[PDB]
Amino acid sequence: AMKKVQGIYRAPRQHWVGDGFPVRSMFSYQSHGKQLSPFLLLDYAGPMDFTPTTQRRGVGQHPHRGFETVTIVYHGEVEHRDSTGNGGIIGPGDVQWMTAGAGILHEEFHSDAFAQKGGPFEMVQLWVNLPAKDKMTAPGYQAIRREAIPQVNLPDDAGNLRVIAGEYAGNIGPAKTFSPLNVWDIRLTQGKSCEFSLPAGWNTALIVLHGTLLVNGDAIAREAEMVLLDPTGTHLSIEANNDTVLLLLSGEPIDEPIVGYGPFVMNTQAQIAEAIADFNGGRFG
Ligand SMILES: [Cl-]
Ligand SMILES: [Fe+3]
Repeated sequence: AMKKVQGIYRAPRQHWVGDGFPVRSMFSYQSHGKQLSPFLLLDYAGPMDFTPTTQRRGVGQHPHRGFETVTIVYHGEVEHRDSTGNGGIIGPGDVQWMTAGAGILHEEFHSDAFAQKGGPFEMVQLWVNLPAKDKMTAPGYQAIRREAIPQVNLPDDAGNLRVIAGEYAGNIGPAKTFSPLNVWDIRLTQGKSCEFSLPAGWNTALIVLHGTLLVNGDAIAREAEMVLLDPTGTHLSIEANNDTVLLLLSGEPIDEPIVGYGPFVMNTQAQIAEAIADFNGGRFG
């Protein structure tokens, strides 16, 4: 049975987050919290060509509690830091999987080397919800190098698929997750197709970053457009009308309340009050 298309969304207008992240917001939990669980948010930064500068372009220090932050870099370099000292630089092909859990205080910005040279800048920011029993887990980092991400060639020379989280054809993703989910990065060659088998009941989305994609032989998605699929079903097929780049997100739904405000995503409104109180009380970190 097919995971049939139940919603397709046009490219959103771009807004600026800080001075370093020109993003198009694909979805958020306010409107797609139940339908996209475990995924809370997807921003698509760029593509943008940045000029050399002495500025440190990025976003200021800000808190997070109750979920995980995933940064997938395609072009450019970003550096992340937190008030603890946990830091690092994410370059092309690299992934950072950040667990905010109990609470974190961090900032993201263009790396010092990217500031000097400029050039293409493109990446995805994804938020992954935590089960209630884990929403206060210790904050943790996972700097995932491009080399450590399996790259599986697709049958019929259709393209390749990077297994960031989950599993595909026996190749296991390096991302450590708290609940069952897949995060795949797919290049599909024009004229080629591929059919996938996913777990029944898993919420599934396709986000097209480049190209023209025909989903289940019906809907067509292009740059910055998103297909939301029926979670009831185990199958889907994609075809590349042009050389395509897409993200495939799929996960077992977290059947728990979502109460979120800005940087805090918890289970109860009382937990959001506690979160804001901790942050303004200086107890956050
Ligand atoms: Cl500086
Ligand atoms: Fe952040």
